[PDB]
Amino acid sequence: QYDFFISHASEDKDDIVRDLAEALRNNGFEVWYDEFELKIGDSLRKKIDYGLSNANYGIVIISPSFVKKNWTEYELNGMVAREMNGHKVILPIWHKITKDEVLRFSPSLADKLALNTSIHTIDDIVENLKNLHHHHHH
Amino acid sequence: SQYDFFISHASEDKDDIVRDLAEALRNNGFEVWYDEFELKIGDSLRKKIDYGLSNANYGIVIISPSFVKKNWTEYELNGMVAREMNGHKVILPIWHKITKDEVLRFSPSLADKLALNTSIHTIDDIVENLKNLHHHHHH
Repeated sequence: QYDFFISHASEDKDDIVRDLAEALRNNGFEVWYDEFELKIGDSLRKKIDYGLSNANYGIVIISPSFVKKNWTEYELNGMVAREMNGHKVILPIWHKITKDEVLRFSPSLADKLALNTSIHTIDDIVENLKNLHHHHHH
Repeated sequence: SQYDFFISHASEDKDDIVRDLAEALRNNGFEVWYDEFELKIGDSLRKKIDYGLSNANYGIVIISPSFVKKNWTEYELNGMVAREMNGHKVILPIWHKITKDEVLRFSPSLADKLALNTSIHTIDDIVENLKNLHHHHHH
């Protein structure tokens, strides 16, 4: 049982996904991601289910490559609503995306709490995820 | 011949955000100039801005990865963002599909400078901001 998995479209794997995983590991956390890549066809709920069974939290990278998979509102609302051990466990991070793109392809996400790599450095993101982990697992 | 806005940009952004923002501003009654403001390595940011302001009220600059990876110097970027005309700041940066880490790596002086951001602001939000600004100074 580990700390975070990172679900992502393939286009984000070698850049923000790898960099975020590295930074979390350098902060004592166990983080995996490769098998949580989402390809056209893959089931978002199944991927999240596999991840949350092994890890405390799922990070989901909300990039254009992600939202253009045309997930349904239910798929997306269920994702952000997931709870485990008595708290929210899915952490969306907007990445190289416009609000207009979110509203076009994934409008249910437009209002849901998320980090945003245009506003938050990797260090800022790590500090936020640390604080959450500390508040829940100690 | 006068325009309300000119839009400076890297070529990578021309057919996407630049065209979309220009179209929305134009639909909302503004005159927008952007065909002469593609930026490339070796261009003088100061001379390009001088030229845009010679026939436009405001310059918009698209702060995307393609823009910042042209490696502008701090003096060039500080001079751009601080540019005033008729007693007020006239260069309007808009961050677009960029990370804060990329800004700190390639253009760190921009990290603390006031800007719109297309991950936070829809094109309609941007147009509303620019409409209110332009009206205040040019009605």
